[PDB]
Amino acid sequence: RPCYLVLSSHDFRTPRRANIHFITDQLALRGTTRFFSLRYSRLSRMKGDMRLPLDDTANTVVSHNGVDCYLWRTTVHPFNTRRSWLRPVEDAMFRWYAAHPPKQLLDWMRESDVIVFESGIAVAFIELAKRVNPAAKLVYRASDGLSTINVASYIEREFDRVAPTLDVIALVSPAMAAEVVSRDNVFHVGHGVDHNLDQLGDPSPYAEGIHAVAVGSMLFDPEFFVVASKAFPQVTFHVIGSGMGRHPGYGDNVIVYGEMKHAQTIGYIKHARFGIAPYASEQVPVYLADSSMKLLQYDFFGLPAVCPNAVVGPYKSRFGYTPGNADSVIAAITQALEAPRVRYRQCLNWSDTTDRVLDPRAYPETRLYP
Ligand SMILES: O=c1ccn([C@@H]2O[C@H](COP(=O)(O)OP(=O)(O)O)[C@@H](O)[C@H]2O)c(=O)[nH]1
Repeated sequence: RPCYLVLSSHDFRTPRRANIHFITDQLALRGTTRFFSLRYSRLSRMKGDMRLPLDDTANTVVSHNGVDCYLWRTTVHPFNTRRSWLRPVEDAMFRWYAAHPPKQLLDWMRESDVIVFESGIAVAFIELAKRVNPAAKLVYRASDGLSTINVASYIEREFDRVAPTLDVIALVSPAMAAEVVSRDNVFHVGHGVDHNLDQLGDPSPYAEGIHAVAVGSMLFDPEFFVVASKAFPQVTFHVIGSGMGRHPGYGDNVIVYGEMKHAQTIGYIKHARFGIAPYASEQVPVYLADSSMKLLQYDFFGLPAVCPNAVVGPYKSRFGYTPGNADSVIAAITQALEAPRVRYRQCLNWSDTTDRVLDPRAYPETRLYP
């Protein structure tokens, strides 16, 4: 119809939408779309899974925004124990998990024309997909490098083993290609933006003054704002969906917002003087410069950005600092305040991105290899 199946450790029903959600929306426009949510177990209650609100729907198909969703809940799920001595039990758990898919996965695999595997646990199901439906186009979407999200050795090995057999390896960033053991099926397809951004970004949420925006909780560093708010009393810092509340070190020029619907964030981005990607750590992959969603959204608007030096990457209008280093935070902001707004980055919309995720060979510029 084309029929799509997405395998991911996300669930489609989560309010926090990631890249795979935006792709899945596009898929849902193109045909019947299923989103099979992995790495969820009774153990998932021990540490604190964001999909727990969905638990009473586990192991059943739920429709959500035109997508058939299934949160697979096993008793235990396989994971990186991060103990090299536990690797043989890890491998056993992974093999077991992969050997016991629910019939619902098998049926959906069979019904699909296209199966999209997100980087991560979905790797464990690539071989299975090929056995169930060798006609399905198998599309790996590398939202992350495997080693960065620190998958179990099993997943890395399995990915290396099956990578050549994928129809598509769609890397968010060319920087991910070094750890992908395949070539001819490896493509660059960065994150999309909504087709709509410029419309969403009006009207302005801001009154007079200088407004800085940060959106998102990834590695959120409150210390950035502690320093920045003190150093720039004339700047209002709009801290949206940081995943935490009003840190006691924030000055009064910091406005802390709860989670905001993506569409509503856009005005705050479009009309800001500069944006901030306050990653607490520089222990981040080189690709984060490319794969950062907030930074892409700032870039869409040409919004000058302040971010750690490690995610400035190959980009203009990004002013790097060292986390924990007040002077560098201050120096970066001073620069971002004076930076012109220029749309340097070409940002395909989600539909055009999905086109390329699905059929990168039709868009030969996506090729990462001869
Ligand atoms: O309240 C919020 C916070 C997050 N975001 C969006 O969530 C995405 C991912 O944020 P995150 O910090 O997790 O990742 P990053 O942008 O740094 O990759 C970005 O598109 C933000 O626009 C949002 O729409 N509302």
